[PDB]
Amino acid sequence: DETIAIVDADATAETRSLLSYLDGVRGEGILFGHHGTTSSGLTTGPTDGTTSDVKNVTGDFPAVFGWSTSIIEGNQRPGLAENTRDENIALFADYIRKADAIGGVNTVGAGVENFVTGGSFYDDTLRAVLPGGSHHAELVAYLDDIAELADASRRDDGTLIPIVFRPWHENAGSWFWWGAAYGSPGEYQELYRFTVEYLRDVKGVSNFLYAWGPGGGFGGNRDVYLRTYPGDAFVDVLGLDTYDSTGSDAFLAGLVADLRMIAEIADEKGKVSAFTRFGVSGGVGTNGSSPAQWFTKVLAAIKADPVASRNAYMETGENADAGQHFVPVPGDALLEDFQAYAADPFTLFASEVTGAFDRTVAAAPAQPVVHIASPADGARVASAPTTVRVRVGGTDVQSVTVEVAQGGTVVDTLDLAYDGALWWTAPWSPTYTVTATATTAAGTLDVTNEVAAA
Repeated sequence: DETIAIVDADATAETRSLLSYLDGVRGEGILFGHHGTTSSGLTTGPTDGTTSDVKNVTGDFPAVFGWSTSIIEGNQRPGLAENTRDENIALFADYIRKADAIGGVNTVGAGVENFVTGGSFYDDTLRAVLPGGSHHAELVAYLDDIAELADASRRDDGTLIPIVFRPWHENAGSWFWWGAAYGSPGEYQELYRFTVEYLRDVKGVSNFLYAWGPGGGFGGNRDVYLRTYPGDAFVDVLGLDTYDSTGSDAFLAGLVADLRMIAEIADEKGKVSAFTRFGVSGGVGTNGSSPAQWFTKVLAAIKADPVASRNAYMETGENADAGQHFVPVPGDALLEDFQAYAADPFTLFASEVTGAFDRTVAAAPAQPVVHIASPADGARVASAPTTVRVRVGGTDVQSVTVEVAQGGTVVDTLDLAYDGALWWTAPWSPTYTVTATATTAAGTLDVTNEVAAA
């Protein structure tokens, strides 16, 4: 008789099971993950989603199979540039099915590449993809494709395969902070929240768990770590991304402090924490480094701490080529150490994953939430009128009013109108604090955004 807080209160049985399993493993063993593990290999030859350098070097597949949404764009195998998005999606789904059949857990991340030059969201492109933005439609279409992938990731018997989905994280560099998100955390929060709401509430995705990791190297400082946190109603798995090539005592101490911190925050929230990304900076190949016994040193530091060890998985990077790869292969100096890392009883691989999906676990009722999607907290409004959008979720809503104040004086009062799909809205012609008050079946909910007018 188990009940858990899960972002999608309507998630499938297997999905709720997975979230329970990931919490339960914390401190008992840590699942080893590898990105594109059956799609890019140095020892596999041509890939088909059934073989892996990890299997060849350790004797087992990883417990976690990582993938990028980049595959849909055909910018990452098994995605092909020459393909229709629909067939890149079918391939993606096929490899996810194969991983599930192997016994692994799937994670899918959406990086922030599209938010730069060559990217399709390219316009301060964070502002651009939010509701009302010049590129909002691109975002929505990108999400539609993700919803398509979600629905296609089904076992032969039709069962949806649960996926740990990590929307909008930075792929550079060694600490992986998304500069735009730190620069405007309110806008990051609205982007993440919309992403969750569009997929869950608008598209009906029911096989996602939602991951968020803001980077790494926080010195265990919680307020820095939480700067871009989307909120308890929006995140299932709390992450941490840290690459290092020194193997130093100092680095290890810093890593342990952060791992303790995320486990502590997870525990307090009744959530799951995971070491979402780890690896040798620059990889362990030609263009990388071979810090001595780096894998077993990292693992021993984690194991030695009863709180830092409370982390569900740790995923390392893609094995692209000799110059850039993150799992050692024959010829690499770190091969033996990685094998030892893999043989350690604390690290879990595919054949050690059991009871992940067949648990009986009910969802706690969704928590009522109110947030102002536009203008986002800390944003700057450009034109008048601008549209105020408020999302009230998880309860029935009778009305929403907005009070606009400046200094401490109310300057405007707005009665919002439900748009029939997602938001309560009203025009606003500025101008500094924007407070939404929703009258609902769960009581009166409010939230305040602080914004600037041009």
